[PDB]
Amino acid sequence: TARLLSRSDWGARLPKSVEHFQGPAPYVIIHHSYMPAVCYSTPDCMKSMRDMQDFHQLERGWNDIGFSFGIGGDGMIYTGRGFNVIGAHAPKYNDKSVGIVLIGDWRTELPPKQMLDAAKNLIAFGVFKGYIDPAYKLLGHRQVRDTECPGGRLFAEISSWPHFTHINDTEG
Ligand code: NA
Ligand SMILES: [Zn+2]
Repeated sequence: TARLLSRSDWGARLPKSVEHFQGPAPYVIIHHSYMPAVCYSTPDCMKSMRDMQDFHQLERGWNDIGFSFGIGGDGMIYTGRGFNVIGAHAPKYNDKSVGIVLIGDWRTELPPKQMLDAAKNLIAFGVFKGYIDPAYKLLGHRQVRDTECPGGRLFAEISSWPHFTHINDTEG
């Protein structure tokens, strides 16, 4: 069922400015939104994308929604900054990652399968198109900053995905 929806599809405001990075992204960073909560209908998930964009641009002074892509509980994928655009989601990785937010609070609940499938399909499509390195490393936000994101339950889930790794597997 899953589709990639454009920025115009969810009624996004324009970015203030767009900065690019070059070549395939060597990292994929997974997030949860926490608030907004899980969205089951496409109207609610489009509103949730606008709510995050509004928080980021109009409360935090950012150029755009900080994420590359969002995933709704409708099983749809929502274009954020998109591929090869510098994000504002993961310090030290914003110019070398795809930042994917699974809308909701995933501290204790597992996202519904359609969200997990959509995230994996987005990554697979990014590798197919050459936007994501075929040897990408998969991380949760909590591995690169002092945060709970993407929630303990979703963290345990992504720990079972292909390409998951720990930064401290390499010494030095
Ligand atoms: Na920004
Ligand atoms: Zn995060």
